Amino acid sequence: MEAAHSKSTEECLAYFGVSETTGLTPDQVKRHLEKYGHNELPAEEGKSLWELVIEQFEDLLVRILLLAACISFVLAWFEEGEETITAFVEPFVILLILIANAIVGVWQERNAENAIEALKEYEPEMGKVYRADRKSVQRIKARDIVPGDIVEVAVGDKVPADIRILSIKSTTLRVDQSILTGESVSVIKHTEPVPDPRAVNQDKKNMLFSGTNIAAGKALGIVATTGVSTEIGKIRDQMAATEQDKTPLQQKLDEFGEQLSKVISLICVAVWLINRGAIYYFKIAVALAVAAIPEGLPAVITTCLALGTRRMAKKNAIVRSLPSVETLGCTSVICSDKTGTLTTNQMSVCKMFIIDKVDGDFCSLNEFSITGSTYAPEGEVLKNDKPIRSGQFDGLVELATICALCNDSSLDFNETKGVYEKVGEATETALTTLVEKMNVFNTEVRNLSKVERANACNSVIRQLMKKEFTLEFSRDRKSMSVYCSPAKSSRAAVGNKMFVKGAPEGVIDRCNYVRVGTTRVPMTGPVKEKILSVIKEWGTGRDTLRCLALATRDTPPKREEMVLDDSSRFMEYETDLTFVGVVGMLDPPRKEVMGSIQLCRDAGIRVIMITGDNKGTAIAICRRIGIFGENEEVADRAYTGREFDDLPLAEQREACRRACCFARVEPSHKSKIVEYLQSYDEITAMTGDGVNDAPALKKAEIGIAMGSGTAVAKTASEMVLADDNFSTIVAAVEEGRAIYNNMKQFIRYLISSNVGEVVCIFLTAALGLPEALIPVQLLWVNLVTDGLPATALGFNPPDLDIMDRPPRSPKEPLISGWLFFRYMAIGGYVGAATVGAAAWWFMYAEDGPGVTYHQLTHFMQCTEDHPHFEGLDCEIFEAPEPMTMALSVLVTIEMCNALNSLSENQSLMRMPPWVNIWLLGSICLSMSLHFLILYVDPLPMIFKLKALDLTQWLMVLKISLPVIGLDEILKFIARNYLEG
Ligand SMILES: CC(=O)C1=C(O)N2[C@H](C1=O)[C@H]1c3c[nH]c4cccc(c34)C[C@H]1C2(C)C
Ligand SMILES: [Mg+2]
Ligand code: NA
Repeated sequence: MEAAHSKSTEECLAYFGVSETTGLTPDQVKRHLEKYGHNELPAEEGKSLWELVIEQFEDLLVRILLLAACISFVLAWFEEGEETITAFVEPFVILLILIANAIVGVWQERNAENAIEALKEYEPEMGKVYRADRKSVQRIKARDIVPGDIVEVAVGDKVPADIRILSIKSTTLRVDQSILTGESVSVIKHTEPVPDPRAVNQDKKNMLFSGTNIAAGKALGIVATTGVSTEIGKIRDQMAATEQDKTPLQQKLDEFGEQLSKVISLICVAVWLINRGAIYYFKIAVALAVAAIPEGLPAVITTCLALGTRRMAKKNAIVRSLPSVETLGCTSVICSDKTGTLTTNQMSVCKMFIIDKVDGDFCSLNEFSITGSTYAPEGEVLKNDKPIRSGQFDGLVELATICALCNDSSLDFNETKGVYEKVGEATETALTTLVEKMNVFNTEVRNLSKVERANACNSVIRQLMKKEFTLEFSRDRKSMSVYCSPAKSSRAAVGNKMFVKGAPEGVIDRCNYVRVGTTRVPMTGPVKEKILSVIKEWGTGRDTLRCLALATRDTPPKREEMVLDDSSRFMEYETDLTFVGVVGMLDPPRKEVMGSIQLCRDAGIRVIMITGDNKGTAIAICRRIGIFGENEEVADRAYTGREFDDLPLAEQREACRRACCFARVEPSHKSKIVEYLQSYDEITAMTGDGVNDAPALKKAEIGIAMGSGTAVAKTASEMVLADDNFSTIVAAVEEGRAIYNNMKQFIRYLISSNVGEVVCIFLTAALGLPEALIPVQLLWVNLVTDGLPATALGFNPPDLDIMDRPPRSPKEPLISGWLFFRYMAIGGYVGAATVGAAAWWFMYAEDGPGVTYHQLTHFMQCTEDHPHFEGLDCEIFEAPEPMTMALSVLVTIEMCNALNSLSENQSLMRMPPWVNIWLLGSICLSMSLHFLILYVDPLPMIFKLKALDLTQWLMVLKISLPVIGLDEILKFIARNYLEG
């Protein structure tokens, strides 16, 4: 049944044709079970590290290396009757590299624990129904509940399905809807229809929502919807939105990988358009692929990311997904939940007042303030910002007495967590904490164990008066009371009191006196007017507190005369009251939240509050934390979920750009707001702690959960602030930007090597030259000998002005303009210095001089034309030395390039090459690995190399060194005649 909240109880009963007193027949159940299915959310699996690996080869860049590996495997099989001992190394290294990258890519996006499994934790396994075949309440599996049957819920129950309330059997039914609202405050349900067909969960006080729980009361209802058609079902559908997405940097990478693939298959149409019977293509096409691809990038990327995570862990931020450690770096909008995120989610009494003195039209109040933002009994009472003893004011003694006695909650020290927690409602525990701070009888608490300290002062008060019974809360009275007698008195004794608490208006009207110290005087208009004026100010400004009036009936009726089983009589028992005091409470901001907001603003980041709580307290908090100015007007800048649902699509979309405060919202509203923000192509984050935050946390580019929040929120996030420090979000942005800067410079360095290896192989094929470099070599170059210095570049002490500019545009490309022209040209000098030396050992070299008129081009004719312009041998092109001189030049050039990459524009004259010790130590590790291929006996075979002379290396150290000057020329023109 749709819109059950908008219908009446009989209308709902009619709709399914059941009686409140027999329920469905097993016939009706079978039919409904068939038509609607079972009462449960479908599980979401999460794929396996098989088809996750399969999805690794799913992109074009590695689709190239897999195709190439097969062609390389064909080349390794059809080997001549020569070096067949280890010619398969080429294809088998590539194939290992692919699987090695495949495993590295999956592992960084970790965590097998499911968000939906955590969500089904809110499904009860058992439910309670009245069905036709039995008189007594049946207890069946919750998954067998069907729309239409009569369900019963009571104290401590998880609600089994979305239910329309039929009759409430207690004086009140109190509900905890925090999974839909993020607020623990118990909600007071009724049975009257809620006409508005677009009412929001908070407005549907005649409904029970599945997965929520019963704080107090007993109720009977009819099931409206089950399974996936519930409010928690909506949350679930948005968790299954596994529409495979990636971070803004990964997309830039994927796009860069797609631009790089349209280079390889563009040089193949270039190579082909220069000229069995074609083994020359499938030999050099493989060399083109291996060359262009900077394989090992993942390794050096992963590492950069890995050290960011590990660095972030020391700041108490746990990054559940490696790439996300950078995301906040380029975030323009941070959406944030309020309760438990921006605030502590610990209701606190921050102000209170009693009457000072009364005189005709003059009335003055003793106002006090109370510090402490937690449930811990630590804090102090101040008058005019100076400390006082609460026990000196008799009115505060009664204030505490009322708060301690008119209370069904208490405080508990959790020894495993080392913190104080509530037991019962937050608003009542605030009263418990208040009473322990006040300590109005000067009980000695300094030396109590923390567990005894929790309720010490409340216990003292409980020793003085015996609570005989509570006139529980009722809707028509908006207040509650407790009937108490002086302990150590007889049933008959006078001195009984009623202690009342409730909504200021109603309570105050039922007062005929005001307490002054231990005296009492008539309530008058001027006195009432004074009281009401401060209650009004306290609950509307930037205070906007929640105020309770506290009163006592000095002469309550005799127990006997009071009829307890009839609550409509409770109001009149609570009359002829004496006003005592007011308390004002709010759930307070975390102390570091304000600072964090300002620093984000300074980094050009927007902060938006999206909360299930109410607009008035949403706005007040926004002012406290700096999202709004204290006096700034916000009519068009703050909205409720329902106001938002009234705006047409375009207006809603614009609202997300204009507004900063969204209140009384539903889980879907949060993801909708994030969705809109993303339609302006803004990189947006979400911060939260509740189940109601999950949808939004998932849809964001990065979801950030609070350490002390819910498991659902945590499993939907990529980052958890274990200690609940909002400051860490600022530090996260800094680290995130440092990461992007690192990648920006080590991609330049590696691709520089890559473009050089491409041009080299484009010349040893268009100039018909002898094989300059081989695939087998390049794989060791790009993964091991180039990877190390690239990984060493990540040990850069970050820029000191990285947090002062705004976030980079999403459309801003990794490398473009001058940087392309830069590495593109360096990739040309390398592509000609490796070709040069490989040809130079064949000409101007004494250890094998060929025809020095460029007649090296013809290697086509060895035994084919030996009587031609020859002079000597045949097996001299496949010599190790040309490849050795080509390799050693490639390697040595990049070692300078590594020293060149220490700065983007500052010269090595102005920035010493001994800044990074990890880089220098990496060049040694590169060298001692490069010379390890030469001297170590079994290695020089596969990589076909041989060590050189003192002069041989001196020609290397003369064709590589003048790369510094080439880059220096690019540095001068950039820093001067370009910009700056
Ligand atoms: C099998 C496997 O998991 C993978 C790989 O083995 N890789 C990456 C890759 O995803 C490849 C890649 C995708 N997009 C880009 C952009 C830039 C560079 C690269 C890539 C290198 C590719 C490689 C080989 C590192
Ligand atoms: Mg919250
Ligand atoms: Na996401």
